[PDB]
Amino acid sequence: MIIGNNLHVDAFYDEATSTISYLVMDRETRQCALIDSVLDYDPKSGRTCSASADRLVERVNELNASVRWVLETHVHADHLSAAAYLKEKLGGHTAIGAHITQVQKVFGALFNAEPGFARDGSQFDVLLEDEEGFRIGNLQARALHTPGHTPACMSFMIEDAGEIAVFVGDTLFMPDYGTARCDFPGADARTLYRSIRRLLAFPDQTRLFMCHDYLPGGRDMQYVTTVAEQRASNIHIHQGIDEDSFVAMREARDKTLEMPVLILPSVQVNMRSGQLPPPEANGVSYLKIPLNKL
Amino acid sequence: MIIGNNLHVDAFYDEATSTISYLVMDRETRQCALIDSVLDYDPKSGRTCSASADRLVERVNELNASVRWVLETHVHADHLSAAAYLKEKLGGHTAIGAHITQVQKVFGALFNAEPGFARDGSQFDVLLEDEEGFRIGNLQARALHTPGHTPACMSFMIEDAGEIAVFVGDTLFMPDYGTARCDFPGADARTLYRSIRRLLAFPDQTRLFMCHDYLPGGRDMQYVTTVAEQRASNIHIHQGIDEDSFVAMREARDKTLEMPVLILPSVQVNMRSGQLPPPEANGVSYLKIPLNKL
Ligand SMILES: [Fe+3]
Ligand SMILES: [Fe+3]
Repeated sequence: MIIGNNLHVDAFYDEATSTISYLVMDRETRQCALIDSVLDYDPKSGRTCSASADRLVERVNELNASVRWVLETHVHADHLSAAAYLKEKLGGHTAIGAHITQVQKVFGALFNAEPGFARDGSQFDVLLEDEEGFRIGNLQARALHTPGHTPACMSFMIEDAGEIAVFVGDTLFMPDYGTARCDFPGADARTLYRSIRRLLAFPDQTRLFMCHDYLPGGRDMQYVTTVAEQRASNIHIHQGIDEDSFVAMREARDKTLEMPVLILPSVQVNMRSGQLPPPEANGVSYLKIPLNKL
Repeated sequence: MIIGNNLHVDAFYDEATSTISYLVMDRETRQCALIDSVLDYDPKSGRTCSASADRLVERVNELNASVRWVLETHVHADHLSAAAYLKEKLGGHTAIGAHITQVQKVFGALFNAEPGFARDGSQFDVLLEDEEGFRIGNLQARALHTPGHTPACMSFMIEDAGEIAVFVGDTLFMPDYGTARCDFPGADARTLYRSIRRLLAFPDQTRLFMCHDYLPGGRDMQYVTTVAEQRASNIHIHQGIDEDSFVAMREARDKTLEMPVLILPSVQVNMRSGQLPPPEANGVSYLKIPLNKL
């Protein structure tokens, strides 16, 4: 897609985790950003693979690009982040919400992390705050704090000409599927409602890019929608739904949800900015799986 | 099912792992043994459950029976053993093959076991040897060393009158499915062939009890067959199959197999006689998952 004049957006879909990754480039400077990259991982054998990550490396080189930002909307609990691998091969700066510290505090205790594990977000280059601006070449971008799914959820808006594109993360899905879950630690259905209403306050022709697409059909994969479409036909939080009705709906639905397959391996890796836990005496890195907790 | 006159056998099926558990009771003395019990485990949330195990508990009380043995044919790599739970609930003695020490040495290193983990099979009450006899009430049983799937695989032979019943474990499946795999560390296809031939040297009327039934197509669960049926129609190792021809078949097939879903959490638990890893300082037990080492 090309929004406005110089906003270039490439979408990448991982069927295994239903995760949509993004390559966002300024066409004027050929300088780009990578959002929510997927690190392939098999829970059975405990083996990683940069198969999907290399799809981004090829796309960058094909466009003669230059990575400036490696972004993450939130601490993913459904897949492993490939932010560290991409920074090691394409360079740039990693960035995540400032409230990563709250997440690191909780799961730092759940996994009984080694004393060397930082709870200040030292693993991430830049800690973004609400309404904070940052530059992708000539493209003016802003980081928006939109909690609900997690306490540290951020949304990235990028402007070119008069048109706006917002990368919302795990807040809104396609209008036919609804919204994200709020059964994770720190999550809140009432907070999510407010973050979305604030998101839908944007101009109605604002393009919204999704983090997941579970395909309610039937239909193929879709990643882009508009504010006007969401306000009119979202099955969970369209314009007719007030705060109280959403919360009762959202909370009742979360109780009927199963845990993500890779939630325990994902968080302990994504809280380290995509770094594997440090090797033990035998030089082997291990993922700690808490028993009968969570 | 009743073999001979005083041999009572109850089969139990776990849909998730296709595992077949057994309750073997002596009718006269009303004493019994439990073979390959399953401890329900959810890898997504790290939650254990004794729903299947309690089905064994209430079945014993229904028969007003007494548990003397809690057996395991080998260290399972597809499910968690519920031997410890059943021993704390029903009593008795746990027993396993003497070559448990070999698999505790290898996986004791793979999972980097904490200082205190015994690699001599000390966690098990009795270490069984080849052709060693033991008693379930008045029933004379005998343990046979039948490796190939694992270096410590045992088959349990029990006599009544008259007729012979053998619990082969993971060696022979139903004749329409063939044999077990030999890609697991310590396994060998040629030696498995030899173990099976020993088993098929028994009288043709001898009943064989399987450890798994993966349902080729859809024909309901089947756990019992005969030596004559296996010798005549086993798709992998019937009478007309030479040793060299089997090894080439078996080793080629194992290269086309994925790891079991629960292979990493099961082994590190089953090598502790069904006991979970000792809690850390925060009072939480953790399963170590080795990364890129399998
Ligand atoms: Fe998420
Ligand atoms: Fe097995």
